Amino acid sequence: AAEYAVVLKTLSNPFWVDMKKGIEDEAKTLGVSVDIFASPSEGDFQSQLQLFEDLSNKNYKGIAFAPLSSVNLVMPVARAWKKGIYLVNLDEKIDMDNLKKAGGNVEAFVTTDNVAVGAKGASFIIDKLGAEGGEVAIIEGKAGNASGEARRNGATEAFKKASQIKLVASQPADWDRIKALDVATNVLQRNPNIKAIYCANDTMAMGVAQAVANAGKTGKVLVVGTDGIPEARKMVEAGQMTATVAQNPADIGATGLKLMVDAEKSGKVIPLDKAPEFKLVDSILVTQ
Ligand SMILES: OC[C@H]1O[C@@H](O)[C@H](O)[C@H](O)[C@@H]1O
Ligand SMILES: [Zn+2]
Repeated sequence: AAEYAVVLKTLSNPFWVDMKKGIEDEAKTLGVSVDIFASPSEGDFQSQLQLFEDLSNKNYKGIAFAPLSSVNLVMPVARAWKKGIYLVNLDEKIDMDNLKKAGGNVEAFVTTDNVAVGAKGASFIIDKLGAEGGEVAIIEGKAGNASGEARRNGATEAFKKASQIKLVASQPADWDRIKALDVATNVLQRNPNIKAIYCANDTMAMGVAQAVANAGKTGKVLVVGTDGIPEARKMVEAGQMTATVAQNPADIGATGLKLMVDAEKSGKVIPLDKAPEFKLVDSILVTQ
């Protein structure tokens, strides 16, 4: 096997496509051989565990990964840490209590500050709704995923500080476009006076926009996404989405690879009771 392996969520989402490119570019800068893989879809928890196990069973020196769920890679990651594989968690926080209970750790975790992402999206909505405020909803990612949970907490905490805002719904749409359209339809049905919906990612935000359109409410219901994927940036320019909190997956990926290579130079994996190296990549609100 090459020196390093990378496990991304799914290349069917531009966020992960850009993270692969960032890693590829960084690999050339560092001089390292990297094999980059991804599961076929967001719901492939089991096959991602198998993918991780297959790479962990090869002799890569390090494996950088973004788990599809907080817990689906706890067991294989613990196993890999025990084998002395230098592990870096990209983007989506593996459940660290669960991992410590399974006897492993990760050298580092590189991600966006996801609480700030949800606070930016909510703060923008609050601003746009102005003095009168109104009812708002959050369309979360997969419940329990650290990335979505942080965005949810950041947005919820911001909305709770603004009394003119009424959070009427907070539901998971599992990073899925179809599911988000369905969840937004139901939310719009139950609370037809809703004025804005923060979505924990662009894949979901796009489907939420279609629900809003079906309801004859485009522009009357703000829709804010997260990631800054190409189609969502286009929708934001065209008024189909109000805004998106853009991330820089290329730098998450490059920075994670660099942390992994750096860790390998130490010659031992991180101790179980040492906090992983932590690095945050900025986000930025993208509006019309
Ligand atoms: O794969 C779904 C999503 O996972 C999150 O952890 C990433 O930060 C991006 O929001 C991505 O779109
Ligand atoms: Zn080899």
